[PDB]
Amino acid sequence: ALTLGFAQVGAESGWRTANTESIKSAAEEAGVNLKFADANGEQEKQISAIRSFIQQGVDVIAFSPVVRTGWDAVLQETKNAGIPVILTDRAVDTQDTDVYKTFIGADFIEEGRRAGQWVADQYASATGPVNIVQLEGTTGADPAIDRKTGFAEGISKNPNLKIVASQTGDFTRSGGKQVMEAFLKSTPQIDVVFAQNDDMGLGAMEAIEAAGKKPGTDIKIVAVDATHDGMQALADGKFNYIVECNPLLGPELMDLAKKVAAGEPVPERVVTPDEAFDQAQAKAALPNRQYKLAAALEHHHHHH
Amino acid sequence: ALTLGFAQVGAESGWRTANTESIKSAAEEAGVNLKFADANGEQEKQISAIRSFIQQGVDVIAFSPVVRTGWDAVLQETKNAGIPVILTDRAVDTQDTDVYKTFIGADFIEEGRRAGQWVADQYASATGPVNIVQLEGTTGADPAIDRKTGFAEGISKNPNLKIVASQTGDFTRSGGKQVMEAFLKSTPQIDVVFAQNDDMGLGAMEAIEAAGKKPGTDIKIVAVDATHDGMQALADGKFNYIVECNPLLGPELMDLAKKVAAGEPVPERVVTPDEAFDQAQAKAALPNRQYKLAAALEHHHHHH
Amino acid sequence: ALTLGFAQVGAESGWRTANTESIKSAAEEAGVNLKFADANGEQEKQISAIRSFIQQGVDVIAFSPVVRTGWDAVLQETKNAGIPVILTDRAVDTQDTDVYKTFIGADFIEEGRRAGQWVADQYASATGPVNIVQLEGTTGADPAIDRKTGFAEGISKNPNLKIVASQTGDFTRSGGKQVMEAFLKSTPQIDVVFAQNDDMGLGAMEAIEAAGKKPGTDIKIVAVDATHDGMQALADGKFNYIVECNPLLGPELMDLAKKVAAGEPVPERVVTPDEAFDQAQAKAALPNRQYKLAAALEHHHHHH
Amino acid sequence: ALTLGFAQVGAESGWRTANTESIKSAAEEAGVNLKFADANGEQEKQISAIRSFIQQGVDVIAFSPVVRTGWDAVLQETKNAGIPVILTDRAVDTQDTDVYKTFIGADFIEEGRRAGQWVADQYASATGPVNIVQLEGTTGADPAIDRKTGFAEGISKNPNLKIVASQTGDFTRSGGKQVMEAFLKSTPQIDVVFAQNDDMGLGAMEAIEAAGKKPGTDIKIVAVDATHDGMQALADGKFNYIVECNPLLGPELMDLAKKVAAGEPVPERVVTPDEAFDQAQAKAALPNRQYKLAAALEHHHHHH
Ligand SMILES: C[C@@H](O)[C@@H]1O[C@@H](O)[C@H](O)[C@H]1O
Ligand SMILES: C[C@@H](O)[C@@H]1O[C@@H](O)[C@H](O)[C@H]1O
Ligand SMILES: C[C@@H](O)[C@@H]1O[C@@H](O)[C@H](O)[C@H]1O
Ligand SMILES: C[C@@H](O)[C@@H]1O[C@@H](O)[C@H](O)[C@H]1O
Ligand SMILES: [Zn+2]
Ligand SMILES: [Zn+2]
Ligand SMILES: [Zn+2]
Ligand SMILES: [Zn+2]
Ligand SMILES: [Zn+2]
Ligand SMILES: [Zn+2]
Ligand SMILES: [Zn+2]
Ligand SMILES: [Zn+2]
Ligand SMILES: [Zn+2]
Ligand SMILES: [Zn+2]
Ligand SMILES: [Zn+2]
Ligand SMILES: [Zn+2]
Ligand SMILES: [Zn+2]
Ligand SMILES: [Zn+2]
Ligand SMILES: [Zn+2]
Ligand SMILES: [Zn+2]
Ligand SMILES: [Zn+2]
Ligand SMILES: [Zn+2]
Ligand SMILES: [Zn+2]
Ligand SMILES: [Zn+2]
Ligand SMILES: [Zn+2]
Ligand SMILES: [Zn+2]
Ligand SMILES: [Zn+2]
Ligand SMILES: [Zn+2]
Ligand SMILES: [Zn+2]
Ligand SMILES: [Zn+2]
Repeated sequence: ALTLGFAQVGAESGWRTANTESIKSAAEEAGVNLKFADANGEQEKQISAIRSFIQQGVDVIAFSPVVRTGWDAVLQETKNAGIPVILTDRAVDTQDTDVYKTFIGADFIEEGRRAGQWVADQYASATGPVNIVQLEGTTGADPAIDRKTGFAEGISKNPNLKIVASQTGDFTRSGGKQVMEAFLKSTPQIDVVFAQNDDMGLGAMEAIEAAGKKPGTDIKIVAVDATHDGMQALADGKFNYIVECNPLLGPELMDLAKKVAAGEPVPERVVTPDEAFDQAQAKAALPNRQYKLAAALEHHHHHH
Repeated sequence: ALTLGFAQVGAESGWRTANTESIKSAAEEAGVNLKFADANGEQEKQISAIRSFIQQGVDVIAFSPVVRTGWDAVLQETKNAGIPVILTDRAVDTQDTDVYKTFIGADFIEEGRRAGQWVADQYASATGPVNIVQLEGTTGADPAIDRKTGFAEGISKNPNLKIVASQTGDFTRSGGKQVMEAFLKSTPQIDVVFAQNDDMGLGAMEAIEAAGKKPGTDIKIVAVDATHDGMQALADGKFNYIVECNPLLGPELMDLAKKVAAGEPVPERVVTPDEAFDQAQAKAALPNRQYKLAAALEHHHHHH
Repeated sequence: ALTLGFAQVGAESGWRTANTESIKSAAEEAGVNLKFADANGEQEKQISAIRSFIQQGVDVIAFSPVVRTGWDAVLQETKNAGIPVILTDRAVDTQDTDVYKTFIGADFIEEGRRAGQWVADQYASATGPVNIVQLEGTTGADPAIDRKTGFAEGISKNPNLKIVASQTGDFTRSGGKQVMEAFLKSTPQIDVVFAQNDDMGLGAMEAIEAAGKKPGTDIKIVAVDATHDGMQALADGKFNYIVECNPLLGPELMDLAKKVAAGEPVPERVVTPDEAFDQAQAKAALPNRQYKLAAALEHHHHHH
Repeated sequence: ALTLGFAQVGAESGWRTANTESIKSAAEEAGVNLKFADANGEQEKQISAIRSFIQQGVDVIAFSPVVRTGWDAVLQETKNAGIPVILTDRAVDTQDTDVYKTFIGADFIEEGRRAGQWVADQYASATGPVNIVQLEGTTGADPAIDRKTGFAEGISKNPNLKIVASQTGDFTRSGGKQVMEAFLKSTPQIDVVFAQNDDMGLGAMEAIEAAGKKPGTDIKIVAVDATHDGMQALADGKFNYIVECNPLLGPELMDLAKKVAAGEPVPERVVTPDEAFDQAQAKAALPNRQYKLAAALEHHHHHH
């Protein structure tokens, strides 16, 4: 039977631990002998997992690139070993191809854009300036850059909206906590927080709590992911809006791995769907969430 | 309160009546004064419904064009009355600009492509020629033309697969029945039927039964829509593969109608998701179909 | 000075070589460093030409897509290199946004419609059925699909006219010849031939001659392009009707290449005019054809 | 043989006398018994010509509406007499239809837009304000309103450009002369003149001459039509840019009249092509102009 090697980022994230369960249990039903790597968020241990996959004679290799740059070498290596690659979740910035067989992930630019468009459509009648603080993702990672851009454009057509402060927090609760108290520190007027992942939004929520006033009413928070704790916080009113990012790639990852090993053809991009929730919708969405997320993913779409 | 005019094609198929239901009840519960016209499959009756919408001063107008061609005059008229137009499900082939504000529908080409690729993945080891028959949609309608193209491309890279017979059946059961009895006569070896809507496949299914062969095993059937009866046939083993086309535009149609009336900006295309089913998956998808469909639609995506 | 890359389809037809000439000499006289690739009718060779354009750092890239499908990856790549793209003559069916800056071509649907309506206006008093045979273009290319649709609609309101046989001939003389000898065998009564490019009509003309019937009077021919030899055949009475498709994009292609490179804004579609000819008009149009064609193109129109 | 009644505006214009020759001589070759009316630019004498056409038993009636409003009565009258109507050159603003069989004219909005886009692309680096004066067409006529709008949008994206003064001049030389000396009078800084027809541009040219400084260098003129004297003035350098409007409808008017009488079907809109000239291009365009214009019109396009 099939043997798949997967080189995962780390466990910075509730999304990432969800995603890791999806890959582990997905391999476990698909009948796939999975060999699984956690690079603790650092690129070179991921590349070493890759080389040890080539070095084991894996039939397929798949990973999610921590950040975009610096994979040419190891991708040409699997290139030459005869190892198909399947990209998951995050993109790589490479300039020679047939280095991999497909890329399955969300469209982060549009996640940012619909967060930005929510912000813009709330403050559509703000008489004066309305002040945005951005908790940014691990500098260099596909999602941080794309959500960066997309949210920028989403707020781009209401001139009252501008981002007063925005700096990186490594997609973490403690990161969001930390940068959120730095911005509590310097910025004196903060209306909305945009958290590139809702773990950082939860940390920032604690920082606002600690300063003594109320996430969800005084400072509004908008975040990306739709994690369990994200959604419970949104339902409780301490977030305002959350845009879904669907971590349950496991199963279509296994389908794709089988098709790429067997030499069946597979589409060049697979995009996972998203929706967004306000408070009420989140409180409706929680029941039987993992089932609903799996149906959501079965509704992915291809780019040909 | 808002008053919206909708000029529906007709009731040729279970998909169309599903969609008509979703629009009537969506207007009913978003609070919208709906004025609804049923053109009985005739373009000239749709156009005259539209003209009478203009003559009533409806605040938003929306329709689904029977065929791509011949709307120039009436769309310039709605432009010149100042009535925002929203397109639903089917495209128009127009030579004027900003004559409608957005278009919410499925990606018909990709539905055809995913059916054609199912045929290709089944007959990947076909010893000799494999004979496909195509039941085509209302000649002139967006979905028929696109589904033809996509299915053509999906089988396009397995030379054993060839479409020997292909003719229109007007998206109706009786049409598919009739064209299928003609195909049983003319073509002496029939391996697969590709039914552009699964209503025509149900007609063809009856024709196969009557002729003394067994649908789903002697002649395989692949179809588009995933209507109620489509899915029942698929679960009973009498179809082989169905690609979903999601009729429940009602609610997002109302969202868009409100914001274009209010002059809010809305994305220029809204694409409704799709999934495909084999027999087993068909039996699982049936249980809370209307709820699941509505969730699929809440996972749509924009083109901006 | 400016350097432009153009990836042409191939040389399947007199129209295509006409167009290739117009591009080479237009670049030569607008002062443009042209790098020109001939893909011999194969998509994968066009894509690789494009990738090598990126690898050369060309300032603008332009091509004409063999078929609508399968450019997602390479167009996102040109996007990500920052190379403006200009589409010429044939459309792409893409699921991404602003991946090209403008599209300059003819209106293929209307060419098909004007041929179909000529057939309809000729056989308006046909006593009984009138039998049409269609020679179809490269399955998958914009012009073939559109011309099919338009011709379908043009005959669509005279029930005597019916297309009994329709099959692809790859826009080549030998293709039309071959498919026409097949049509002479299978269909026993043939009144009209609709040749999606008049190269396939010249092939069919030879097939009619060889079979012992007289093109232009026994079997009538209607075709699209108005190539040199098309028009000669039309004037000799061996064709009956030709619709023009104007190959001389060279010069306006250079205009657009310069302004998109300079970052000037340019309209999103540029449509090249068409006219149709009977025998007499064919004999008049021949004399200063290249000059007249160039004037027709200077009368193009924009969609903004 | 056929009898056609045509109700022409008047003779305010070099374009209109050209157009009138086109209709008279076009009828004379097509074999059409034309009965021709000149309303001296005033609506009620045109409507009286119409009634006398109905009152004569004409087989077809065609006109060009001086201005958009006030034709409902007489169009319902020919409506009920059984007289097909063909619109030429100018549109009517009516709200009940099948009152006429087609409308053949130029797209005035785009004529204005490409004049505005020429202006905008010259003053692309103007360090400070650049000041536009508009000579407007007969208030109420399709072309005046549309060119109004189109030119507005063409200048719309260079903020240095604004129209300091713009008022009506009845599409006349004396009108342009008159309004041009009124604006010589009030506006103290005038860089460019936009003349909605180049007869008014010629009058304004004389007014500038008379004040003692130089059309074409100090005040630039841009006009619409491409009349004989317009083009000679542009070639002489006293205009800067002229956008073609093609008056030679005669022949396609006769084709359409025959098809509408015989009950053949005709497309619902016919759009006549345009190009624009700078000095050099005008000096190239003049030789054999009437022939070139006729070829231009044979390149019209339909809206279906
Ligand atoms: C979408 C993924 O790339 C992101 O990675 C995780 O660390 C974050 O929680 C997710 O948003
Ligand atoms: C996609 C829709 O336009 C189609 O219309 C109905 O007639 C068919 O069942 C659907 O597939
Ligand atoms: C319109 C063009 O794409 C077509 O390409 C050539 O192969 C044919 O002759 C033309 O009609
Ligand atoms: C286009 C026509 O409507 C206009 O009428 C004439 O008076 C002007 O010279 C033309 O521009
Ligand atoms: Zn949990
Ligand atoms: Zn979801
Ligand atoms: Zn696909
Ligand atoms: Zn898929
Ligand atoms: Zn109901
Ligand atoms: Zn139009
Ligand atoms: Zn057009
Ligand atoms: Zn047009
Ligand atoms: Zn479409
Ligand atoms: Zn049912
Ligand atoms: Zn579904
Ligand atoms: Zn969006
Ligand atoms: Zn939406
Ligand atoms: Zn040459
Ligand atoms: Zn894409
Ligand atoms: Zn899409
Ligand atoms: Zn997409
Ligand atoms: Zn097209
Ligand atoms: Zn030649
Ligand atoms: Zn021509
Ligand atoms: Zn333009
Ligand atoms: Zn142009
Ligand atoms: Zn003259
Ligand atoms: Zn011209
Ligand atoms: Zn036409
Ligand atoms: Zn015409």
